Amino acid sequence: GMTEYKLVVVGAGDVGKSALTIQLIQNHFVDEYDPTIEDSYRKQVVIDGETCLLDILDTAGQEEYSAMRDQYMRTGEGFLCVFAINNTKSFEDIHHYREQIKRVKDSEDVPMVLVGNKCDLPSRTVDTKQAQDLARSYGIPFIETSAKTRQGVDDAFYTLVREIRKHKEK
Ligand SMILES: Nc1nc2c(ncn2[C@@H]2O[C@H](COP(=O)(O)OP(=O)(O)NP(=O)(O)O)[C@@H](O)[C@H]2O)c(=O)[nH]1
Ligand SMILES: [Mg+2]
Ligand SMILES: [Mg+2]
Ligand SMILES: [Mg+2]
Ligand SMILES: [Mg+2]
Repeated sequence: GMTEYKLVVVGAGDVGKSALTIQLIQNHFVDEYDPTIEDSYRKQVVIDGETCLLDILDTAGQEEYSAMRDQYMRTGEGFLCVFAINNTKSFEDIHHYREQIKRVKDSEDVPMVLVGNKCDLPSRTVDTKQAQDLARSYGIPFIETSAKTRQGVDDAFYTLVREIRKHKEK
């Protein structure tokens, strides 16, 4: 009888989709190869005093899996749209992910958070102002994260749940 939220993590290869999810679930970062390409996780959390169960779908982002993207997305209630701040192509891809989500959910109003990951790095190619303005143009929150240091990780997922809760009031 507990409220469940279905989250889907999307973004280009190597942006840190899995690392962010593993930090949320296991509270660690380990840079090691893992051959799985489709993983569902369940985590019970308390957000604003309300307990819920997150079902988090984390799939590999390489283009060779692109035919499955819409089918994974179609299961989601909310989307963590991740790019890496040192990967300009991953930021350019965000527009196409947003368009695909809108198409799959048949709506211009879909719970979504833009995540700029790898903020621990000493260099970056994507300016924070550019990402903030993009998020504003979509009407979604923007959060900078590091799966390595854990900065912003809880805030990214919890903000997404808050976005779903607000959407369900409509
Ligand atoms: N410095 C730093 N490295 C990170 C961060 N997040 C992930 N990485 C590293 O970047 C690489 C890709 O991370 P991974 O979580 O596998 O990314 P993914 O988005 O799930 N890739 P795929 O689409 O192939 O499943 C790994 O070497 C990982 O350790 C971060 O916040 N900071
Ligand atoms: Mg990979
Ligand atoms: Mg992954
Ligand atoms: Mg640093
Ligand atoms: Mg909005």
